[PDB]
Amino acid sequence: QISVRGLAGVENVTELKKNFNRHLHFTLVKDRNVATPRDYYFALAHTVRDHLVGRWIRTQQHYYEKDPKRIYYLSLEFYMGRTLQNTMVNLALENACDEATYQLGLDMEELEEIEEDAGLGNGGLGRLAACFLDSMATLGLAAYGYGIRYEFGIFNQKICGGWQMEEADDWLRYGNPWEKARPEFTLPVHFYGRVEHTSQGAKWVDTQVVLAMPYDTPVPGYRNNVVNTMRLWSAKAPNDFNLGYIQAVLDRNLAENISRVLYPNDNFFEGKELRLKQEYFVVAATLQDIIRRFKSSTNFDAFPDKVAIQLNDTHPSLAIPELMRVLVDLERLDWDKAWEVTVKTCAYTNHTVLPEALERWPVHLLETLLPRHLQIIYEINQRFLNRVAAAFPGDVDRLRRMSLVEEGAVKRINMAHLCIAGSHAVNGVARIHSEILKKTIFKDFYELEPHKFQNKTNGITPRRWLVLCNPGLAEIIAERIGEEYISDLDQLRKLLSYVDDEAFIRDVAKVKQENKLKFAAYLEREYKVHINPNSLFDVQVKRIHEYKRQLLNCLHVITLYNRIKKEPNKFVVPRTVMIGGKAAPGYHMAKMIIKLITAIGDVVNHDPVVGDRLRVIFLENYRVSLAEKVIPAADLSEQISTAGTEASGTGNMKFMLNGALTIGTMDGANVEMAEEAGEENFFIFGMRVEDVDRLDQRGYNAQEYYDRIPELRQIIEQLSSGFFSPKQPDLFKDIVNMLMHHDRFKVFADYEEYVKCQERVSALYKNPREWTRMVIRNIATSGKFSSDRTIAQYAREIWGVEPSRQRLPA
Amino acid sequence: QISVRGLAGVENVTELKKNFNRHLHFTLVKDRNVATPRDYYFALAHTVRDHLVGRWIRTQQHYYEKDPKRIYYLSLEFYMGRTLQNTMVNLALENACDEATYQLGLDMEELEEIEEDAGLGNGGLGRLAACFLDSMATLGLAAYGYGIRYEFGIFNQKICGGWQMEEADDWLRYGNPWEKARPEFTLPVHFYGRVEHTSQGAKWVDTQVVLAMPYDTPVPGYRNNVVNTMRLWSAKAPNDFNLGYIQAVLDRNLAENISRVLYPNDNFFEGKELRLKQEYFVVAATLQDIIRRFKSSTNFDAFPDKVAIQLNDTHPSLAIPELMRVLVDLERLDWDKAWEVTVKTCAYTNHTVLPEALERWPVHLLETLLPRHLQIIYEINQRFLNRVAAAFPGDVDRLRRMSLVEEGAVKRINMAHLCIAGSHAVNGVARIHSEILKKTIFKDFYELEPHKFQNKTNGITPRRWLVLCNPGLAEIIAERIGEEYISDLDQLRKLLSYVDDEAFIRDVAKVKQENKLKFAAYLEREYKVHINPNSLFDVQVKRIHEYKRQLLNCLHVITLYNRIKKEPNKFVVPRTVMIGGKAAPGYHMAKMIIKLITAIGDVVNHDPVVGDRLRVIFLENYRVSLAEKVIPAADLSEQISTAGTEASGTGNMKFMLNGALTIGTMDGANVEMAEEAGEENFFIFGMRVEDVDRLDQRGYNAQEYYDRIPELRQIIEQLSSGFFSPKQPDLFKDIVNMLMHHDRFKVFADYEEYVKCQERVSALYKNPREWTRMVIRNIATSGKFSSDRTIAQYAREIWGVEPSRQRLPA
Ligand SMILES: OC[C@H]1O[C@@H](NC(=S)N/N=C/c2cccc(Br)c2)[C@H](O)[C@@H](O)[C@@H]1O
Ligand SMILES: OC[C@H]1O[C@@H](NC(=S)N/N=C/c2cccc(Br)c2)[C@H](O)[C@@H](O)[C@@H]1O
Ligand SMILES: OC[C@H]1O[C@@H](NC(=S)N/N=C/c2cccc(Br)c2)[C@H](O)[C@@H](O)[C@@H]1O
Ligand SMILES: OC[C@H]1O[C@@H](NC(=S)N/N=C/c2cccc(Br)c2)[C@H](O)[C@@H](O)[C@@H]1O
Repeated sequence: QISVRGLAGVENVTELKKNFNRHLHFTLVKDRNVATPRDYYFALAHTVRDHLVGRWIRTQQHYYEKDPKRIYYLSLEFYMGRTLQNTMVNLALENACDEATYQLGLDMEELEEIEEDAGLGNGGLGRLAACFLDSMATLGLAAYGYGIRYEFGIFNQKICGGWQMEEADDWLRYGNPWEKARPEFTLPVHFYGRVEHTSQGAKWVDTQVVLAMPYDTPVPGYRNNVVNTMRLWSAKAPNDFNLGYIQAVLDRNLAENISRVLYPNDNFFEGKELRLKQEYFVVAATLQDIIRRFKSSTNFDAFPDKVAIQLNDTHPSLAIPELMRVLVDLERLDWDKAWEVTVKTCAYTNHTVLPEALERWPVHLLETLLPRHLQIIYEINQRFLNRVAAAFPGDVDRLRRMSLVEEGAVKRINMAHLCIAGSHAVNGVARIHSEILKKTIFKDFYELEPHKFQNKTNGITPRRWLVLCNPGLAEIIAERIGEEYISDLDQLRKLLSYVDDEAFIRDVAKVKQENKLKFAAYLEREYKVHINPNSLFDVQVKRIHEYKRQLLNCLHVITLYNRIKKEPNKFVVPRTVMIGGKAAPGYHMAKMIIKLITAIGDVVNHDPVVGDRLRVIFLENYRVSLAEKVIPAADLSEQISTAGTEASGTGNMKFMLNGALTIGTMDGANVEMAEEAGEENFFIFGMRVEDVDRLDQRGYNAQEYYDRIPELRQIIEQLSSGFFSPKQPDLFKDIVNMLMHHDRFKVFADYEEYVKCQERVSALYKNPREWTRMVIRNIATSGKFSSDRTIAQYAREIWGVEPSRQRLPA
Repeated sequence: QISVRGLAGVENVTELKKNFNRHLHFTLVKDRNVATPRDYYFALAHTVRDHLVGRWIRTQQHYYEKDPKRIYYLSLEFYMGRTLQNTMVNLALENACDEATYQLGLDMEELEEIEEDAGLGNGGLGRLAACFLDSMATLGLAAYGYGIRYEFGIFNQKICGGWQMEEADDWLRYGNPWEKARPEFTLPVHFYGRVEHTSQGAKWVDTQVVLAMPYDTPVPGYRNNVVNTMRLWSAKAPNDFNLGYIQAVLDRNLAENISRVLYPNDNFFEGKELRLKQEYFVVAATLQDIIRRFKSSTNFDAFPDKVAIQLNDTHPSLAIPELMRVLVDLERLDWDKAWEVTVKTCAYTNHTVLPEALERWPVHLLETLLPRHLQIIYEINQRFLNRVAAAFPGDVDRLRRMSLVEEGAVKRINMAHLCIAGSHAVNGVARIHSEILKKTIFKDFYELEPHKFQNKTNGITPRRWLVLCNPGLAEIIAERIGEEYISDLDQLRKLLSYVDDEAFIRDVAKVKQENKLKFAAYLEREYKVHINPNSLFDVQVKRIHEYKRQLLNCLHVITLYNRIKKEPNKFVVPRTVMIGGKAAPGYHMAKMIIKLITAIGDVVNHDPVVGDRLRVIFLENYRVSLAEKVIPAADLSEQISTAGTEASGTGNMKFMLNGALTIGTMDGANVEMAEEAGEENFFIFGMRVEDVDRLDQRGYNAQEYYDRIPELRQIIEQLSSGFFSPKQPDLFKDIVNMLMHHDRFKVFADYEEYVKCQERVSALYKNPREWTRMVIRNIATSGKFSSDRTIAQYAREIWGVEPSRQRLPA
């Protein structure tokens, strides 16, 4: 059908058809009379993955032969989504499989909807890891993703009576064709026990053993025949475990609970023992695998030349004392040499500045669970603090501020301080975020070691986030500038010379309209909801948090509603306002916000006077597969975090690439996006970081805004009186209370300027040609935000390796 | 190499080789440089199972077309063992695969040793189910085995310091190639709740739901292209289960524990709730599957013409009230019609007379777990007791004796009484066992309904138990009489005309010697134990129980030892005495017996005066795969249960078929074996059932034997004084106490006659030619004990179906 999806040759289609039927028969044990769509999906999945094996075996063979420096990306989250379409794309098989399935009498898109998301992450941090793996393979890097194979990923969100309900994400129910169990590489991990001191150093004894069983998943590069590995560990009890008899067998569950479920808290910290076990489990198993592979290349001086370990936030921070443990206790290196090796091997990426999101483990937990690691941490702290003392003599408060050990009610280890001490590089994820680290939360560490601190602005993969999810847009671009931009996104700049091209303008606008039509149909079919596809699609999708200010969006929505009821026969640009995202199960306020959104929809969507001019939809169960649908259909991207709170954002980049305009604050990567497109092509509003600081010194008084803005006053009184909750009049008292008295994120302070800026959006949308030309200027400048650029920067400035766009032989 | 293993054609070997390499590459993701023997086994397993698919799909297709009466064999145990070699045999692929693997540079026998036993049973009852499935497929019956997919089967037995240790049998660790998950046929099973009465009958409400997920395993007939199904249910939690959040996900384990582990008690009863849940789980899921299949053929009158349900002991006895429940409550049939349907559908096989092995469930358990089923049981009891009252007016004690409800300390349901009431046929498993049922434990029921009571003498499959495990013997037989006996074992009679054939005698004796050489080498290699292959192989293998009298064997061993120390320079026929079997984890006495055996070995095997004339070996971890090795190597089969206690035995039949002679009592199937071979060709000793009865009336006094047999006295005093336990002098006080004062099984009463009869064994073994001629007379008469005969009798006399040896098209 379309060019970018590859060739549909005669021998290929024929071969795919026969292998499809082979798998349906031999692998699935079905015939065409009993098979359901699910069987058909599986036959296809097996037919496609067969094409990976040769490339996978020789890629791994190649790294053994050439022995390059290895990159290990350690994360507790890999938010992969679906794998079938992504594999076809990177292997140039999409059109061939479309044809083969068509000829078999099947619709391939229908089959793709059957695959479950691999939802092994929460949000931005997890999806970043997924985009990164794709870019690392596309760039020919010898990279491995290491993590945990959670039996249950992020929960499926059901909305019941306007309230979020959680249900288990049993994603392995039907089996996962995209994994290969490797029980032969099972490794032991130790917990509890005690430390014995002898003539020849410390020994960790009387431990409980849990087994780590690896599952390998292939990561194909873009049309370069490179297939990298993501290795996920699963927890297994050893066979003498607890070994009245029945109970001993049943208690095996305890050990295997380590890998059972993903913790659904993002940007918040909970000191639970099970979570600490997960963190150590992944670190301990991964490091033995690393060392094993290194020895199969005595001399650990060369270790940092052959190994890089990237820590995705502080979650795998135990890698630092664990590497020390192995080097000191098991390999018998002296402390100083072990430490030199550790520091040069490790690097740390920070993903937030929110205080409550920082990991500070109680000392008594580490004491019981990991007694040797606590000892090593104390020793690291001592030697680090002596360095501080020597650089800043007499500065006693600096010493307590920089200590890895935090004194107080309970003693805690600050895992972020550990990471900075034990890494040769520390980076933030957007320029403003990286500067904030140097100036505020890690100021003391920056003064001690300025050379460690870097920026690596986030990116998204243009394969999943353009080619895969928006084929129409990828095709009209390809027609004009060719296909090379897919793995070199800077080439999109060449589209600037098409901003006055009338055919292109018409094509860009047509692609959007078709995406909107397709999505409006999806909503009617799978969710029985009616929307006007002519309206402006105003979308905010991301995890529910107070700092992301879904509430500010709510206030705007209520303003438009109130203005309509005021002047019903006045003209307004119609909108479909879509908000989606999951709330963390214990986050009460976030759950109330979801309830508010649905409650506004109940009033707005059934007011006859409004008509189809305003619609408020809550998008249930937001996740990667839903993002791939809603993002290409959006006109307006809401990126309205309070300045200084969103480290980067990546959602923002997805919308930019897919032809939506952005309303947002000067926060995280928004700053760099506006800088790339030109501020005139962006809807910037609200306080900058400096304005926020000024307001804090002075003291934020919400009352002041309530007193001076009558439209804001009206909204508050409607919330309070029960306008949006007639049966439960005081349902939203908590939200009003928080807004009026306890608002950390200054919702009222940006209200006026936000509503105003939203009027300017409406104004531009009235002029289709001028809307579309600004869109073209956004897409054309989105090249910087490809994760290929990000990864090339990591490679050169942190890991010390050269990316390569060269093909491996097929 | 040998004829019975099929043809090794040029196109077959070539095709097998290429499919092997395809699987190693595409399925296992390996090349020949990284593959281990385990990978090679898996490539082979996949290559072989590919040959089943076509036959499996068309067999099942055929039953849908022709719609024959369906047989459902319900068991909580299926002791399958290994599957690779059995599949090759039934598909005539053995020689072809041997050649293909040889040419690939691999030894197939080495690869076969890699497969784990499917140990989903305890002993005789579980192995009977496995032999039965094989015979049902070989005989063209539309039969299904239904059971539970235990995650952990029977434990692996380790011997430590002479003591049994148990470890988890993690048989699914590397994955099972012989199963196909069928998550699309998942069914709900209900527990707990309460009964509501309405205008339109009772309703079972407020239940907890557990999901049952089926796994299908293929059961290939012998060279007839028939492939039947064994469907095993796995327990899964529903997705809203318990749905703080983390714990709700972790508590899913509770539901899934239902299918976690096989209960390791045989011939003993433990009233544990988890065991009751297993029994209902398999029954409830199986019956919905049965009814579903029946409706896909309103009119339940035809139900018994299209369905037979065989209950393997009382473990799936809940099928009776469950069928009633569905018919009465859900389909709205009247009680009397529902009951008529139930009775004509069900049949019950009894496997023991030991009182402590009978299932008697406390009423309060059924009350809480299955409230509706208790109600139905009471109603069944009432209507049954009215029938008894009417047939035997005024006989009030008969009424309490026959009641399904047992009064006392706790009220119990006698599940055996339930089975007899709700089945059209009740059968024992050997002629003497079936007579004992009619005369003693079920006498009252036999008087009420004599027509229900039948015999079905047990059998063993000659495929696994001759062709597979003893190819050498199968070949020398085939040379003389052809191959047709494999599926018609009565043909072995033709061997009688070869009893004076000098070539045959030499061949029979040679096969045995090679089996003994092979096994003696196995012991040295895998267990570092040295034995003389020239000695008589005296073997007792079976689960450890007091009724099986491993202790009597022990006493004989000690007698031989003491006689040697008495007259060291006298000649005695050398023996290797091998005893093996697992003890139930909570059975203290059985564990002491194992300890005794090893303790005798410690003394005997290191006495220089004994030399290699006497050796006592405990065979660790006895199981199906070990049986396939030790049985063809045995000269003497020990079948020495106290008369009236072993319902049938099947081990006995295995030894008969493979060229060992039998020392045993007139118990279970021994009676019929001796009858077939002629009593002169059997070593019969000891009390018959009648003698046991006489002794009980009189009162068994062990002291009397101790007083009058000096050799017995010596043994007891050695046990007591600490001769066999120097460091722990009183270690065996319990055993001596039990023998002297509390022996239910009258070990002393058979001692004299046993020792005497053992002298006669030694005498015959001194004459190789005459030993071998008697052996030939045993093998030649073992035809009756094929499970093909047993199953044909079930088919005609219970199920009402005709067996067929006709081939399905290939
Ligand atoms: O879903 C069924 C099962 O599939 C198995 N895969 C097996 S046998 N071969 N894969 C081969 C293969 C080939 C290419 C790519 C990948 Br990616 C895997 C996995 O080991 C199981 O964990 C899984 O449950
Ligand atoms: O860099 C990628 C993205 O990372 C996100 N960080 C996230 S999801 N941290 N989660 C932290 C977290 C997760 C689980 C538990 C705990 Br305790 C903290 C940032 O908020 C985005 O601005 C950024 O674009
Ligand atoms: O061991 C790996 C996995 O294999 C799978 N088998 C699959 S995908 N095809 N089988 C096809 C097939 C064909 C012929 C016979 C049989 Br018998 C199965 C099972 O569903 C899993 O439970 C198991 O863990
Ligand atoms: O018919 C086959 C064989 O069956 C055996 N019965 C067995 S294993 N019953 N197990 C009963 C049992 C099992 C588990 C729990 C409980 Br509570 C009882 C007989 O003992 C043999 O004589 C006979 O040859």
